[PDB]
Amino acid sequence: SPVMVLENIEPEIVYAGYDTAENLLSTLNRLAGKQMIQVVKWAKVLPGFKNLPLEDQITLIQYSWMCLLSFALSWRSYKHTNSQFLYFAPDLVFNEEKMHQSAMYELCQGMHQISLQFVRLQLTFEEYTIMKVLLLLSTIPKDGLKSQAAFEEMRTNYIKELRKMVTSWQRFYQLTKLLDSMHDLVSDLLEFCFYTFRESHALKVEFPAMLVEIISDQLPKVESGNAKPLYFH
Ligand SMILES: CC(=O)[C@H]1CC[C@H]2[C@@H]3CCC4=CC(=O)CC[C@]4(C)[C@H]3CC[C@]12C
Repeated sequence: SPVMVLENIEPEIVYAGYDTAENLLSTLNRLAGKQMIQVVKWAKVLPGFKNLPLEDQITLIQYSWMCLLSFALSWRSYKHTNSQFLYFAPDLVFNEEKMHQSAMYELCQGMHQISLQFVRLQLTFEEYTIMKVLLLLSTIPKDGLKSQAAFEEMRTNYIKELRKMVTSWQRFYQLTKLLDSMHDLVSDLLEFCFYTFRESHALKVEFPAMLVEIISDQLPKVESGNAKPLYFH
């Protein structure tokens, strides 16, 4: 039973341990590193995904960590603030002022825009959950994965699970359209993230060992079009 397993393994609260732009960004990076810990424990108990060679699991996670965390940022903003603010952590909610101080003001707007989508679609917890798994399987290597045959079977099943959900019948295509749009939002998130990373030493913006670990060997798997985003439309 996919749905029941998905809600149970869903990670829980996590403090960021909370003011210039550099300190604000350093904080979110540390919070990111702490959230990626919950993402790793969550994925390892994920149906299907946990049976693919460990190499595919790690790769998929590195291609999609930004998706998963920002998408969650939305669920959280949706649930705790009716999408009115950015709920990164309990001790750190963002409003236009904050979004401004992080030197991240447009990027914030885009995420807040996803949240707004949630309240408008009246997104469901059951939908959210399956959708977060699909985001995990939203980007693959340009020429395919090791166990590609297995990958597609699993991905098709979760797509089927989302279908079982919505069955008005159009809501399906609405949620999968929303999923494709996430790609656009995350591609901008990463470009800015890749830049701050490259200048971290000069900008005084702290990045956790984990994020450094991921972003580092992610760039090579992306550059020269070595990555392939999967869309529904
Ligand atoms: C400083 C920086 O480049 C920013 C740009 C987009 C930002 C990320 C946006 C998505 C996100 C949501 C969270 O709830 C935790 C922190 C993260 C993972 C953010 C950490 C800081 C990033 C990587």
